[PDB]
Amino acid sequence: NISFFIDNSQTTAIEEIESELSSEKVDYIQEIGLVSFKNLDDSDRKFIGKYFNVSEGKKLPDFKPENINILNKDFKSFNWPYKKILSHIDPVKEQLGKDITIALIDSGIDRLHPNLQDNNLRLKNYVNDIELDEYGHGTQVAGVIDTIAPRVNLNSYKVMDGTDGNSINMLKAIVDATNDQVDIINVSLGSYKNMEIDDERFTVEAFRKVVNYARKNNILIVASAGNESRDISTGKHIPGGLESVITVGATKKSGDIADYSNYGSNVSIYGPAGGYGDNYKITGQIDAREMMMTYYPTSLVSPLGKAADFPDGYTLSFGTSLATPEVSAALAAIMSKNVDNSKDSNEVLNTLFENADSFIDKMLKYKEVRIK
Repeated sequence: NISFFIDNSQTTAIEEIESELSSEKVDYIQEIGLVSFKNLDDSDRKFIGKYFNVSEGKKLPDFKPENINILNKDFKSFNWPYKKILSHIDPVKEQLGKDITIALIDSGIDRLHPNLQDNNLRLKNYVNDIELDEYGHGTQVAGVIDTIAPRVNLNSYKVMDGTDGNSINMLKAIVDATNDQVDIINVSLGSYKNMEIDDERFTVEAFRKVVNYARKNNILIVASAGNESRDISTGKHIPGGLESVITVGATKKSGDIADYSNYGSNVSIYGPAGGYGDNYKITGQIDAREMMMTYYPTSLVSPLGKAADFPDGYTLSFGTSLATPEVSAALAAIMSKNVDNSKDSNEVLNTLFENADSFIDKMLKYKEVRIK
């Protein structure tokens, strides 16, 4: 792709280009003055070239993923992350998340999952006409949300088929979710690559603009810190780690930062999201008890879920992608309790941090999400 920022003085140029080129070659985001072109031929480049300098176009990066009651004691080996953050709260009794809408910008969601029939699911697909959650990631994220804040509404923004997506679709989905009036945007996806530095400056600015657009509309964005076991504050991971993003790392069952989790001063908060266990680095084996139970598409087979004797629709997983929705659900719980005593997003955000508990990693001090 080649991407440009378009000034308000140049909007007629984009109109003329959109009229000339096939719609599937042009993605224009009015709200942030961004256009991105793909699959161009020589004729298309020549036409664009009479308004912009094609050689100055920047490349936006690709990104990657980062009745049964999970809270039942049948799953005590695997539901430990939820018990840690909920303590004794019964999310169903408290109707947590009622009338709050979370955008899941992810791989889609299994609309047939038996536990996702009460979330007023709304689906949008940016990539194809396949209505499935093709590889299961968005459904895993939705399961974390639904376990903690079961009464939320879910808007799914499917921005990837398989495991590699184009960031233009993530940017579009953030703006579309804002325009859809969601309350919280969850992004359990990220890019972190030795980008060419000018492409990276461009991409960081594009994300600053979409994040600011959401925040100005009083919407909080929660994003994964990533799973590279890196300090993302030493120079960019995108969007987790950027200004104005609530960036979520993962802790493992011992309470320490998980072996894969990114960390650093631009990671806002952590949530328990499990992992393979301490013996994995030695034997290559996964300790299922160190993993986290969540949903999985009924259209797929989970090997660890089957080995744990789960019904279809459930898996054992890990990742900052699972800690992120714990925070989105925490925010939704704060918001659902403030219907008649309205708090704005700034105050909700500060409440999230006040409610978190501090921990020391095996040696800095960090915050871990708690539901109240």
